Amino acid sequence: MENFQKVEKIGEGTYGVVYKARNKLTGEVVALKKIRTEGVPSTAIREISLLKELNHPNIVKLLDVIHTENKLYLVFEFLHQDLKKFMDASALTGIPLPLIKSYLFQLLQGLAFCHSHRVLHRDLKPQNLLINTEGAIKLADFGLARAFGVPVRTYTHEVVTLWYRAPEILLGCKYYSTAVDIWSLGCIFAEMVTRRALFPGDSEIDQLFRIFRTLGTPDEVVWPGVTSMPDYKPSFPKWARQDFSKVVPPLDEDGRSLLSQMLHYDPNKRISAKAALAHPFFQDVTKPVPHLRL
Ligand SMILES: NC(=O)c1cc([N+](=O)[O-])c(N2CCOCC2)cc1NCc1cnc(N)nc1
Repeated sequence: MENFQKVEKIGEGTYGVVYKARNKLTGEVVALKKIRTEGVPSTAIREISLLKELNHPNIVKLLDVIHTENKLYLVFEFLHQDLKKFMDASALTGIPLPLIKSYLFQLLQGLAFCHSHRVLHRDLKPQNLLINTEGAIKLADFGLARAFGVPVRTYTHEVVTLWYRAPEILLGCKYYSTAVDIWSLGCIFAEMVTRRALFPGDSEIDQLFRIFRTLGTPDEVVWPGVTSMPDYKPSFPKWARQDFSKVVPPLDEDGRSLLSQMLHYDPNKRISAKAALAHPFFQDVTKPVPHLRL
């Protein structure tokens, strides 16, 4: 804009370009997101504005919402790195378990907070989990999906990833629950441990079938109501469930136990963020600092 000197393009967001910028008047450095098209839904602005009050140490702070000139800009707290990039950079040796645990623990605290205020993310992924040199990790873009919806392609035509999508969404459920975020976080947890995406689908059916091939094709015993879902087909192949010891080796039993609860098929059975914070996996949790080269 005019009150902000663009320092650099941080990246291409799912809704528009994102710039690192300096507030010319207060000198603060922030992240500036330009969102998408003929006027901007007034319903969206009321909803987004509401998010300015959703403040927590593990949630990227929304500093301002600007509509003027009939364009939509969101100003956010700035963090130097995202988890996707950090994982790529840690691929050779992997992120130390104490750091994975600390990150998961903080992420769950952030989810527990938003969920307690009835705000869902809906599109969690490594790219929107931001980290700093102090060992903190924060969730970015909470609540935006509800306001703008999640597109197939971003403004740049890039394909939005389906890797972290909960199965109830893939099966066509119209109503999402907080459980969809726990699923996504479980997939990210598995990816930090193994250094390979858990379910890297490249289409909705491929994503769904990758889940089925690992966790078993769901049925009425494990997921009451599943055969009645909108996109469920009796013709889906029936795959047997695999053992977790084979899915996220060499994670220990506390870790495997927690992950299994975060990946339950039935959204109602899936562990809540609050209950996950009490899981024995976090008994020895600590707050290490990452080796961050900026
Ligand atoms: N709020 C923020 O500070 C922030 C926002 C977004 N965003 O609004 O999307 C973002 N993206 C994540 C990857 O997709 C591109 C944009 C990254 C951010 N920060 C970490 C970071 C800073 N610089 C560089 N080069 N890479 C990462």
